[PDB]
Amino acid sequence: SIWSRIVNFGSGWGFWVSPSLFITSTHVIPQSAKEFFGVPIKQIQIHKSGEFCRLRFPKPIRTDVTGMILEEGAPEGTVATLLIKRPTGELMPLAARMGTHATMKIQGRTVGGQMGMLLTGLGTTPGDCGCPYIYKRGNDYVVIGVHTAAARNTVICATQG
Amino acid sequence: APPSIWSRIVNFGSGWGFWVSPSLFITSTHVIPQSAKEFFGVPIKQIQIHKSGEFCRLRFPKPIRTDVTGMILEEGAPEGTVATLLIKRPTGELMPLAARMGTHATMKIQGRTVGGQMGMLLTGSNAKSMDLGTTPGDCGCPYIYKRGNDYVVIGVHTAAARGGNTVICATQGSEGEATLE
Repeated sequence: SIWSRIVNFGSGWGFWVSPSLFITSTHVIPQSAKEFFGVPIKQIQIHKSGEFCRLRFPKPIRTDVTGMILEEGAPEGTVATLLIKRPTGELMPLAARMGTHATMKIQGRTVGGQMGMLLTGLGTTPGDCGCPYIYKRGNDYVVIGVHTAAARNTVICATQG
Repeated sequence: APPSIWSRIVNFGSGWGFWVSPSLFITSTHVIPQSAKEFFGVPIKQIQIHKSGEFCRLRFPKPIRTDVTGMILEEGAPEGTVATLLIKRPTGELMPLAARMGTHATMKIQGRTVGGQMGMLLTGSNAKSMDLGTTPGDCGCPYIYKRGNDYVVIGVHTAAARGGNTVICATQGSEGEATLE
């Protein structure tokens, strides 16, 4: 049911944080779309902070979901989960130890986010960007960013500005 | 894992099992339909039923699933190997759960002697707190890893701790009540 918040989007995926708030990685946005989820793009408040993209819709879209806590990365050392969906239908949760917060240049673009190391040492692939990183803090799920890059165990979670 | 692996996992009794080859099916002993007269259309007395504790292997006298190629079956994996537990749920989900395979040992579970290999799920900090682990109904799903170009199946899901990441993979040759055929 957390999985139902992860939806194919452009060349990756994105995640419904609340009925009106959808997050994704900026580089996967389909650049020739006129609307997202049936809403003309110019009616959506689309904020890009490097590779972290927030789409705020003018009316609720996913009214079946509750609003989830969204934070800017996690404490260093947190074992988060990257919730990968694949176009075969698989739901592949991967633990990742979160590390340093930084602003980097990746393929010439500025990317604010947090590094992680997958605990598989079973990894990420083209098509996976925009999938969410989450962790559990007490009784609360916390979403901390979106998948943006990985070494060909290092992954990069883009985080809000 | 490729779809040709997933299609080998089918419901069986109160859990699941896995077609290793067209004639060879593995599952967890405790999920098997009790008092069944046939499996997959074959009378029980015509099947070679091997049990090693909670690992159960059914060998059929002719090919059943002629669409599958034969896969290497080994008795667990080396300690430290990262495998995938391929979970299917009755709600339709396909959930590959990464697991680091640990020590081979023999457990006593619900009064039964259950040999196998302990594993640690690598899906989150605490798989159970996050609903990213295993649950009743998941037994018999396979643990599989890739060694070079070859997939290797190492056993079947049999048990897991009520919290945290520990899972138990029952293996061929493991300790427990045994039958040769």
